[PDB]
Amino acid sequence: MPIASYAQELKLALHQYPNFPSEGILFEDFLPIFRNPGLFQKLIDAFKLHLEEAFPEVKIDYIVGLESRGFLFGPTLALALGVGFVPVRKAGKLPGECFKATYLFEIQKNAIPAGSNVIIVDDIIATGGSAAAAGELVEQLEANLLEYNFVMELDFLKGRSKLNAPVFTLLN
Amino acid sequence: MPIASYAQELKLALHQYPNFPSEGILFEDFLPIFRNPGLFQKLIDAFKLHLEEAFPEVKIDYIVGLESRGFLFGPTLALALGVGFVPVRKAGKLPGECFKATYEKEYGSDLFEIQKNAIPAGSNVIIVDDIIATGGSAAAAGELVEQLEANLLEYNFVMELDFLKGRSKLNAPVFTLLN
Ligand SMILES: O=P(O)(O)OC[C@@H]1N[C@@H](COP(=O)(O)O)[C@@H](O)[C@H]1O
Ligand SMILES: O=P(O)(O)OC[C@@H]1N[C@@H](COP(=O)(O)O)[C@@H](O)[C@H]1O
Ligand SMILES: Nc1ncnc2[nH]cnc12
Repeated sequence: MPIASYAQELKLALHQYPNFPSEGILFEDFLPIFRNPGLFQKLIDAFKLHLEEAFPEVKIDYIVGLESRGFLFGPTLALALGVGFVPVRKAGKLPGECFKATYLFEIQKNAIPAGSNVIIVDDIIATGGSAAAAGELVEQLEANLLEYNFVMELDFLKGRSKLNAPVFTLLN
Repeated sequence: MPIASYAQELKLALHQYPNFPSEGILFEDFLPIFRNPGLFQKLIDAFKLHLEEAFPEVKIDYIVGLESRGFLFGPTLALALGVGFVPVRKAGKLPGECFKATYEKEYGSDLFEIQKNAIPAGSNVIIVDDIIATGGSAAAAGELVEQLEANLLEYNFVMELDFLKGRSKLNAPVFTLLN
């Protein structure tokens, strides 16, 4: 499968950092994928192929990416798909009238029309709180949340239980 | 020229927000470019064309993008060029051994970082960010590229606040797409 082979090669590119940011935490650094345009293209194509597989006759209108590491691939995935990108940002970073969701995250009220089909993207799901907030913001837009797309998922934290929409994680 | 037509259309897409984040500050919101894949592609192509024009027989090895709004287009520009992307992040966000460069905001001397292993010495680099204001953040990124022993070919900005004279803090040449 094209997705599995790319998922394996991207897994190998990850760099493990014991005890960062603090004692006990194992940091999965996906940044090495972005320094190699071959690997980066594979990550984008992997997500693209999955969305083509999951949603063959459903038009995606936007990728919604979470600040800050979702910004590293979300916009690029959006452009690969030929769709818009919209950020979900931390509190007080977006100008103009915003909707708010507590975790505080925000989205711009004018960014996405009602009835738009949306995919939320982020590097990793841990507790799920940030992703859940993004979902609340998509809901306040009256937009449709087709799926959450993550690069990594910390299964032991049970982040997906806080979420309503279906979840895809590329590297399990 | 293609650059200019795209620059005009991207200028029109910007949304002005008076008195954000505080009184007196005029916020230039470039986020409307990213909601429209046509506009987004034009921004990427504009930068691509400019780098092809400025550096026709010089291989760019990396785009270095500043956190957080440089992340919105830097990686995508990197992939369009067929080159690596490396982030410059705020203090304590990058794992592993990092180089450090100081910058000041208003009531604070905060800190940027880059990963020591990210870029080899002698790599040719373009630093990218949404906007240059005081120039402090861009200057810090330059100090990090220098600690890498990498070559800073150019700074590339979407917008520039000319009245702040941010350019004067920088050593390498500067390109701003929307003047
Ligand atoms: O799943 P939760 O809400 O616990 O965390 C989500 C992650 N938090 C970010 C990293 O944490 P931060 O650097 O913002 O403190 C990741 O990029 C993901 O968005
Ligand atoms: O030119 P300076 O150093 O004054 O500012 C650079 C800008 N500051 C960021 C926004 O500032 P922040 O939202 O972190 O307060 C922009 O994306 C640019 O990087
Ligand atoms: N006027 C401004 N608009 C957008 N971003 C900024 N960063 C610093 N000053 C800014």
